Amino acid sequence: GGLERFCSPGKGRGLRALQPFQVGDLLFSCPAYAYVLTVNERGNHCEYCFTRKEGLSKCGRCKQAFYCNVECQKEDWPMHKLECSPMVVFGENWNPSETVRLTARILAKQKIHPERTPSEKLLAVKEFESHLDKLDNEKKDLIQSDIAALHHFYSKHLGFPDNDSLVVLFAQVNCNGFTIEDEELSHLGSAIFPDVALMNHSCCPNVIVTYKGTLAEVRAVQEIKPGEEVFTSYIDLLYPTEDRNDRLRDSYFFTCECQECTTKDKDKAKVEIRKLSDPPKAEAIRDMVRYARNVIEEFRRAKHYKSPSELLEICELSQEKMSSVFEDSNVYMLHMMYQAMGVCLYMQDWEGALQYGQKIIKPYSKHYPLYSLNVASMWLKLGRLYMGLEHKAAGEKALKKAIAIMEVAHGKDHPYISEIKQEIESHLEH
Ligand SMILES: Nc1ncnc2c1ncn2[C@@H]1O[C@H](CSCC[C@H](N)C(=O)O)[C@@H](O)[C@H]1O
Ligand SMILES: [Zn+2]
Ligand SMILES: [Zn+2]
Ligand SMILES: [Zn+2]
Repeated sequence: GGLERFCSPGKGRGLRALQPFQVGDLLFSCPAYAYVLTVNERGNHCEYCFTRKEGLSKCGRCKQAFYCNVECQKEDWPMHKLECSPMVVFGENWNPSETVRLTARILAKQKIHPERTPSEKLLAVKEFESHLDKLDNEKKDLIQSDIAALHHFYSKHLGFPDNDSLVVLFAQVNCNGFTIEDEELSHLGSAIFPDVALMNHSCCPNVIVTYKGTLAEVRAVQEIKPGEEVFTSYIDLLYPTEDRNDRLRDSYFFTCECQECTTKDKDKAKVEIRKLSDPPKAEAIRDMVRYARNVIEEFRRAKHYKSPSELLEICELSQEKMSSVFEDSNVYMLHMMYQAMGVCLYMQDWEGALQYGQKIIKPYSKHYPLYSLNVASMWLKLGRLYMGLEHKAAGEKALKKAIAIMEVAHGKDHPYISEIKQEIESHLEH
């Protein structure tokens, strides 16, 4: 559109604006080059168009793929053929990672479509940065076993290029891949959007990437002047600059140097220390931060095998131990609270979930930017929890605060905004 590919010094390739864009303006949308629905969302969402419905039909062989109707099934078949039969043959042992699943889809799409797609207008998949020189042995070994898994499960319908070519491609996916989220930032699947991948990172982004099914769309969250580069955020903005740049060095191989990262303006309020008699020493804070970043990692591993009680305990005991130094507005406090809310939501313990939600909504607003999907998503969860617990007045308020951010982020007309407005109306009469 009114945009340009250029060389951003120290940032590689980037997107710059040829015209002014106001807050909420659509920069462009980009269709998905390749995409997959997560194993867990099978049945809830159409495998093809990513539409959440309760009346889906399944395949007459695998029974593991679900579609709106015949039309969605035929259109998805070239991609689904890759698994339908292997899911029957390997049955119990069918466990390729979502990266493998996605990479398969890319390789299939390259074979049936060697020419530049309408998804690669400025950046091509084959032009993706790979950072092969910066990868340690661990990552190279992960990639290697990804290749074997792909050979294992996908040999019956795909023809593989040489090993060294797949190494490049897998590195490209880990560096340019997108995850698709729904309203409540729930993980729907993985996808490639080559044109959106062109945008660089700021922890002060001027755009937001949103989704309308399998279509990605990019809207301005700040006034963009002609000549300015267009930035999204690759990461969750809640965390301190060090926690942020730790993730950026490890997954994308750079240190961010935007205004936020250079001045650390919001770092103090994020790691809020309890103001009290005998102010905790720099050593006791350094210890608790390490404990926090540590227990977060512990929890991430635990939530894949531990029971809800065990996970609730982790959240409770860590909250307790951190309480001695950290306020409730502290980011590491919010995290464990947010996790505990996840486990309450799993256990149909709606009242519990709501309490955690109330205790984390305000600090969220202070820590995130004004237009932030995390905030809107939290508002939405609160709105539906309130609304289901007979709190219609607080529910509507929370739902309207969601719409306020989403109108700018998703666009006034987004099917998500229709749903929310419809959830509001379902409780009133006029
Ligand atoms: N704020 C930033 N500072 C430096 N490099 C960045 C950056 N944001 C993104 N990058 C670089 O861009 C990659 C993400 S893909 C973005 C397109 C990329 N600039 C390209 O030339 O193809 C990252 O791996 C990183 O190397
Ligand atoms: Zn469909
Ligand atoms: Zn099938
Ligand atoms: Zn930054």
